[PDB]
Amino acid sequence: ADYQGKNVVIIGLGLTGLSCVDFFLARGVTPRVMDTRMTPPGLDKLPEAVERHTGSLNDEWLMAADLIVASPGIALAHPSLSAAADAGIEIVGDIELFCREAQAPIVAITGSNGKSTVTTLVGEMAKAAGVNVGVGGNIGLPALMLLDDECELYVLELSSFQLETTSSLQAVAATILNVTEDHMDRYPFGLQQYRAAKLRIYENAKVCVVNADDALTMPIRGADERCVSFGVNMGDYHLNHQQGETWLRVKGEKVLNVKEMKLSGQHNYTNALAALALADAAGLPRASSLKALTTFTGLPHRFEVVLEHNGVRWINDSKATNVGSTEAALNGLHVDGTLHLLLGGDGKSADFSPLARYLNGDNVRLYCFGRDGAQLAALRPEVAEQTETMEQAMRLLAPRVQPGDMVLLSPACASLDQFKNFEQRGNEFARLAKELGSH
Ligand SMILES: N#Cc1ccc(COc2ccc3cc(S(=O)(=O)N[C@H](CCC(=O)O)C(=O)O)ccc3c2)cc1
Repeated sequence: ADYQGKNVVIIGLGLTGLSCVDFFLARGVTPRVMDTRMTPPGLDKLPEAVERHTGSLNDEWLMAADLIVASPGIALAHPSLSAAADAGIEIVGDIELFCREAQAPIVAITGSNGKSTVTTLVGEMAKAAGVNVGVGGNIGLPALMLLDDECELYVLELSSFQLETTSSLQAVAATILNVTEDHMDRYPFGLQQYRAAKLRIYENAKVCVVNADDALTMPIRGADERCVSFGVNMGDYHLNHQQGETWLRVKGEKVLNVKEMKLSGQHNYTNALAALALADAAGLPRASSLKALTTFTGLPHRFEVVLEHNGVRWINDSKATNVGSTEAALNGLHVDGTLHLLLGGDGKSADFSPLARYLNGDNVRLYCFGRDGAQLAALRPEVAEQTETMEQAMRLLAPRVQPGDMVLLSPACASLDQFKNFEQRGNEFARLAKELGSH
């Protein structure tokens, strides 16, 4: 692709938007930037020679554009963007720009849950092989910041939103890990429209890695010649359980006793399987890939023990931004005393009902907050309190905490109504836990 002399409009700043700005300037192209937010993140970082329009979209700029570069945080269905598409004006995102330039193979990962963990694992598998790997996308650095002629492999986490604006990805190995209800605020044609966005990841992929336990991860035409599967009891990559032990297996052969992993739990074992299938498809040596599985400690905010003190475990699962993720935390959860469960934020129009089956019995307490606090409290009103903020909920629950209890932030919602991102929510939980969890 060659952008010289084009009128380029970037919609949405933030770090993604900033990386797009830098991309064009380095190529001799001065883009214009707009954002519906008055003072979007990164505005103060925007170069002075870059024209900007904030507080609304500017239709004069949009209709004048030769290329529109849309942040994943703006819907293609926005009437302004829809009008531009109707006019035949080309719309792409940062991942599309990246794919057109990348000079190494790309492993591409998406799905409702597990995508950051699997992305990070594949990165570690590549690092263990002594491969110069760039890992990022929807996790870590925006993809464009990874572009380097000396990179030998890219491992990208791709959101459904990023995939909607991407057309030139030809992944060496691509997966949809699972599809459970999420982002319904952005998909008014429901679960299958959300699924369709993720299914794009398989277009022109050399190998497709599918979840044998989740039909929605299969291409519409069905699994094909390119399709490798992982699963619990079935799949090319699967689990073998015995007395008190679990093994990772590939086509019948044992490859790893999971006692050697630092991660635990079934969902992390299938994450390990998915990462191994991707790593194998990418040509990484099996031995170094297995070594990576034994060294990886997990990501922050992902069922992370932030304080274990006075017989109480305080767990930061702020990365649980949907119902499926909170389910993964609650399913098979052992608690000696009472579970003090923090739920809330922007629920993105999700049906929270599937959580109700995990909240029976006398040893559960719910502390519900943020935009959708009331809908979460309604799961079991008799054991629920509602506050405005997570801090209020923590100061409410802390006096009730007894030795043997668990305090679990696993909110099933986005943080964006009250926080910058789920990382900030997790960090604040950790700060408050340390204050409240000690005399
Ligand atoms: N014009 C314009 C314009 C452009 C961009 C924005 C930025 O807003 C977002 C940017 C990136 C986003 C990414 C996502 S996401 O869905 O990929 N990730 C969130 C993370 C939520 C959290 O961190 O708590 C989620 O899973 O719900 C959601 C909303 C996002 C909103 C506002 C206005």
